[PDB]
Amino acid sequence: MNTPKEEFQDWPIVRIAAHLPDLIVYGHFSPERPFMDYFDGVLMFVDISGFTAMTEKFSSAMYMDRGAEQLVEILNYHISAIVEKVLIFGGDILKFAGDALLALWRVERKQLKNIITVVIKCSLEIHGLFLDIRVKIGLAAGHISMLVFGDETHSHFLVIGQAVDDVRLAQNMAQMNDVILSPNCWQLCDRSMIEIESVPDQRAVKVNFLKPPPNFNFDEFFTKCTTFMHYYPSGEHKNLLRLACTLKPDPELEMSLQKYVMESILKQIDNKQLQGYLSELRPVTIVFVNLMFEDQDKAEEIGPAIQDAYMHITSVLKIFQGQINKVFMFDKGCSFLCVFGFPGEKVPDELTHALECAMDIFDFCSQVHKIQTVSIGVASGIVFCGIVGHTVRHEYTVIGQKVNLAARMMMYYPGIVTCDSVTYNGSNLPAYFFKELPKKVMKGVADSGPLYQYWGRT
Amino acid sequence: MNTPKEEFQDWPIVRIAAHLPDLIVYGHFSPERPFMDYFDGVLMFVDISGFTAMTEKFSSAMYMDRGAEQLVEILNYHISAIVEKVLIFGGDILKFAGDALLALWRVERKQLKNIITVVIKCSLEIHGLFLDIRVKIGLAAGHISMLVFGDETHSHFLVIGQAVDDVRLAQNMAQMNDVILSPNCWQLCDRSMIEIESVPDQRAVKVNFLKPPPNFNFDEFFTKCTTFMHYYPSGEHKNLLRLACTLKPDPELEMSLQKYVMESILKQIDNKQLQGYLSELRPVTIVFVNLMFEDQDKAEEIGPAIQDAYMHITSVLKIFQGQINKVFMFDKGCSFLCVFGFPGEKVPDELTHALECAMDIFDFCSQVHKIQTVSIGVASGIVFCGIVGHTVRHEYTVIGQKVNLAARMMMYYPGIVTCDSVTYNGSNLPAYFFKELPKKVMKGVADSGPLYQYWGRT
Amino acid sequence: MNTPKEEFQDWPIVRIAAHLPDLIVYGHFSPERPFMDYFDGVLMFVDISGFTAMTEKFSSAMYMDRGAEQLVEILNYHISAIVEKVLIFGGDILKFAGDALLALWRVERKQLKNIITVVIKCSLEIHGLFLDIRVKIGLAAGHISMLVFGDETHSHFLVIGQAVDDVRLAQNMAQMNDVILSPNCWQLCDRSMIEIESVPDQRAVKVNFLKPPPNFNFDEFFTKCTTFMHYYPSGEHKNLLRLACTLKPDPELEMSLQKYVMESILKQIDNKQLQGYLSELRPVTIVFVNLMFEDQDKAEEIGPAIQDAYMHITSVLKIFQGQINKVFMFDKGCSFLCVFGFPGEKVPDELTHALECAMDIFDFCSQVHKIQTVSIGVASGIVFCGIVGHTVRHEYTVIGQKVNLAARMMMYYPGIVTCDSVTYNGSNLPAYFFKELPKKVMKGVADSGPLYQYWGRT
Ligand SMILES: [Ca+2]
Ligand SMILES: [Ca+2]
Ligand SMILES: [Ca+2]
Ligand SMILES: [Cl-]
Ligand SMILES: [Cl-]
Ligand SMILES: [Cl-]
Repeated sequence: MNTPKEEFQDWPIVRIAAHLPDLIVYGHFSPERPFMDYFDGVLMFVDISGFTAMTEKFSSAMYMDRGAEQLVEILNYHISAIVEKVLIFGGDILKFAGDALLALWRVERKQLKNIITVVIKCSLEIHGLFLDIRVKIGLAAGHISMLVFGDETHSHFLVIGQAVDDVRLAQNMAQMNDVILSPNCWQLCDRSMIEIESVPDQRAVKVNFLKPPPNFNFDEFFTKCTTFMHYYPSGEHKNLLRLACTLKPDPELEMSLQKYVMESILKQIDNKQLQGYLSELRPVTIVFVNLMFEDQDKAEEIGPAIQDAYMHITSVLKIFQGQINKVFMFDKGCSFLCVFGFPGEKVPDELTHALECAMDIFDFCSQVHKIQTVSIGVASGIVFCGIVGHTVRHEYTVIGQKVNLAARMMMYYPGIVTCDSVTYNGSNLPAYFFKELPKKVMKGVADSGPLYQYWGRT
Repeated sequence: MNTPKEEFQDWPIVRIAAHLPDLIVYGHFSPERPFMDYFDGVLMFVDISGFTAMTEKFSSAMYMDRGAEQLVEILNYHISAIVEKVLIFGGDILKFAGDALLALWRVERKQLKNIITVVIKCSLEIHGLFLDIRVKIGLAAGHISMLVFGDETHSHFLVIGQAVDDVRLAQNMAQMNDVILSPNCWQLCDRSMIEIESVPDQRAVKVNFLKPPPNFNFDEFFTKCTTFMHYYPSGEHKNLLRLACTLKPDPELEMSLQKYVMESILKQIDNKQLQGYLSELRPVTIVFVNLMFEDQDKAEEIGPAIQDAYMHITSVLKIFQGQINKVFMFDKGCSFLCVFGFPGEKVPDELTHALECAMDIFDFCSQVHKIQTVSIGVASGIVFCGIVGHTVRHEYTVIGQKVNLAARMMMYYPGIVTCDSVTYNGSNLPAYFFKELPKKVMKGVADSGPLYQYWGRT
Repeated sequence: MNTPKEEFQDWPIVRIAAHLPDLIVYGHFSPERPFMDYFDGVLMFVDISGFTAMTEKFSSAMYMDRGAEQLVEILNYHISAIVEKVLIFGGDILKFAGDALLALWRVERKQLKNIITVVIKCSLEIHGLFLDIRVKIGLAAGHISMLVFGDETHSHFLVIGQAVDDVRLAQNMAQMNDVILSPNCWQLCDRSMIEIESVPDQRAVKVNFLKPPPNFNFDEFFTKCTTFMHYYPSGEHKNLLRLACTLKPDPELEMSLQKYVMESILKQIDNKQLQGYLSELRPVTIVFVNLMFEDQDKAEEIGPAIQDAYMHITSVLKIFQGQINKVFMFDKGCSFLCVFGFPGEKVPDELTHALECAMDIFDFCSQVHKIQTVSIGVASGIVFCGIVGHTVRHEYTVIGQKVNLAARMMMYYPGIVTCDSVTYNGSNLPAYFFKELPKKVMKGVADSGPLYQYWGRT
């Protein structure tokens, strides 16, 4: 009696789960919104510098209109290698944002010290792998909260707390090629093994190298650590990068998971649209919304408010034809990266709509109870839109100088709605709806032409 | 000199052969129509209860318009596992009809007893594998005839005879989870090994278990049995589920095989249409045609008549824009499951056309010589249309409460054309073309609203 | 720590490189045009007789409109097997033209004798593999030049010299199933091992068999030969047919390589169009342009002129909506196989345009300096268009009786523009723009109806 080859089945649930971390795939929590969970772990925030520049170069004529295709190919080739290291070292990739990603090692408190060693080693091997591109890595460790928010058909999650703020601070300090530990990470780690240098004006520290003691064997140490890793592929599945590759059809589970994924990606998963379609360099408008709270580390304070804001944001975006691409803690608060002009959401009046949408969101969110300040940055231009990451773990994202510009506007001009000149000039709105603003020198930004506040009708 | 990896070639002929049993793939018989062949074998008829209900639930809002996708995924996940067992145990899947399939073990007469043991074991392992779904299995054994019928561009086959009637009777008696043997099967089997209980008012019997004798080893027994299995994958191809996976391009053979497959499936095979396209939950009209004969077991009596009827059915369907989905022996006769509204055959007046087509077919077939009675049931609603089965053996089929309703109408209201209320109400035809009928309690049917006879113009 | 399966990545650069020989993929030469390189090698020219006939038969009704699909499947099944032998024996397939291909073994001069043995053995194994189809093979050896020509967005290459003329002469003499050596090949080969018969009126010779000496072992001999093969897959990659299967994303390299591939193929590579789309049997017009030079073996004489002609040809084709399918040395000169009506280049007035384009090209090229004679043959009909070869090495090409007719017209009627009757009759041009020509008996051609010179306006 034969025992024939059992071919890999790439069921739709498996393709869906590629777009999500184990934190959600195997999370099985309440459908109530908001939902909050608390745990500890080590976070790794990995940034590839230079793709933003590259994006602008891939619109040039030398790319012969295959710029999007070339950009995603060279990006994924690099990012995939990083994704594999994170996964082999036992991490869960939580989210991709442009050419960066955030990974988590969730463990019990007693195991943070040893897991920190594992992550540092991971980081050094990644810093290893890496012709104009640098890798910067920030690490943090401690208490983490998760929030899930959304409505009956859409779900989103985010992580919150001091470790989340710390990992992003650590990463902003990294010079090209550094691995930086948060103060708390340094404080919890196995200092007898990890050799650091101080960072000026900073309690965070830079990793120089591992200094293992005499009888230390990393493979044996790693194996002990896998005891604590719930989803590490093992035994018969030790040849797989993710346990999620073995997920089996389950309509309840798939209904729950699909709510995290955008409709155009589900179309592609369901072989109702060609893959090529989602890799594009297209003119869009970014609307980058920031909500600042009294205490951005206290999930049960901020969770209700994010949900409240999300309910209004989503209904307004539906009307003005925009979409939430990503949400994360960023700029002392919760940020929504929204996009006008994604697959199948073209219009004329896109610019006007992005501006009217932004004002509406600003007025509403300004009044929701624990929101201290709202800031919104609007910028328009050619940006890369596509699926970034590894075959087994990837997400739809946007990369482009205008994406960064909108984020920087929202941070340097708090408490108002701002726009760039392309949006100002392009919009059908009268000039006295706007105010020309003082030019601020902005981190990471060369020369935006004039910037404007969208004052609205008075 | 290298000996490089020889990658699997999924030639078009191989993809075609996935839609057909070895009985046709390796049959090499005359292109003359009708063509009849005679042999012996054991038949297995496997039914998954509950998908029909599920279908109705997958149109609900909780499925967020991915109902078709979810339904086919969960169906195929289960059915594929059954298909693999049948194939590993040496059977040929002849046909899929909704969430059921029919499998054949064709052997010489002297080998029926031993092969019956093999099939029972197969059945018990399948009953094994199987959250609202039961598996019912009927087995029969004996003489079988095959008919091939069609025209210069389309071919169809069916099996006929007492064993075919018996396997369907056996399966209608199975309580959830039973394996039932036909009287003749019980009479030919190795009774010293097979422990049964009687079935009330019935000569068919229920399998309780296998009671192997002392030195009996199933693997060695199975291996002896493979001597008689012409196409069992072996040697270098023992890792494959079907020998058909090795078929090589042959234009003569492919011309012959493609005639069994519908044009929209050939389009997909030829990568001229996205796969997603054929899995749908769409409103259609089922026209379920039954031809009753004096003796439905005598192929050479009935074969000419089925061909005659097919020639007219197909020309009328072409005019009224319908398609034959499936043909089989069912309801004391030969049944054609026809569909109005399949990929690319949308229209308005679909309902009217289905009714005029049904009348035309009724008048013509009523006059063909050995056809004793014609019955036709017409029902309209949302039904699942798609490819069901395993990667290596699958077919296009329809599942839905309206499919069952049309079959039951055709059986409970013989000798006339009947329709449901959706069709009555929806049609552009005057009310006095119809007659409102007495409500009959029907096996498997809750509450069809009113039913009607399509009387026609008088 | 796991070491998980590293799945084959079929990056776009890899898919591009399938369409090109190692001579270009790993060539890294100047982007200047024309560019010329010089080396030595052995050439193999392999022709499958009979597909041209088959093409005409695959338009018949028995193919039920899947003629293109069937033709490409049966063609590729045969051609793929030849491609694998060439590759396993260490050759580089340079180009496909219809049902023929040209392969190169590039080596240093001292190694030609031994490599000739390898190629003969290859040829005999191929003649081995080969229901109406014969394989004819011609071999040549010696000095070879390569020319690359084109503009900022398109590139083409060709090989030139006596060995290139010889391999095509050798192949025209081969009777069904022969392997023929050029005079120079015979002169350089290891005559103590290769047993030949003379060919009447010819210095070229026919291979009867290999006569190895006593201690000769072909595997050991082949292994010694692999020392000289730069790109032979080895070690960890010994299971691959081409080293190109391992190419890694590199935007510079991909920009350079894509210029050789037509836009509709890049569309398919980029998953922006279904694969089925490019296999077609469609009515087109072939415009077969031949440039004759004083000395067609002297690349530095002829290279500038081919570039000059290409610059004008391409701009005129752009205007009249044609495309260069292929360029090669053929008919005592450089030939351009151009096509009117390829994917997405339909029009009415196609025939007129092909004729006005041909005249324009004739007038211009007639005046470029070292071009002695221009001849152009125009023929219209149903031809097969599609990707021919092996998964790892394949190209877009055209096969059809009208392709051959246009080539034969251009050779038998030199120095003028000629057209067939379909084109004459179909064109919107007045009859006195043409002259009816004397019927010539033409090699490989049954009965073209009348042929015409396109005289133009006087
Ligand atoms: Ca970045
Ligand atoms: Ca059923
Ligand atoms: Ca040829
Ligand atoms: Cl997050
Ligand atoms: Cl049947
Ligand atoms: Cl060439």
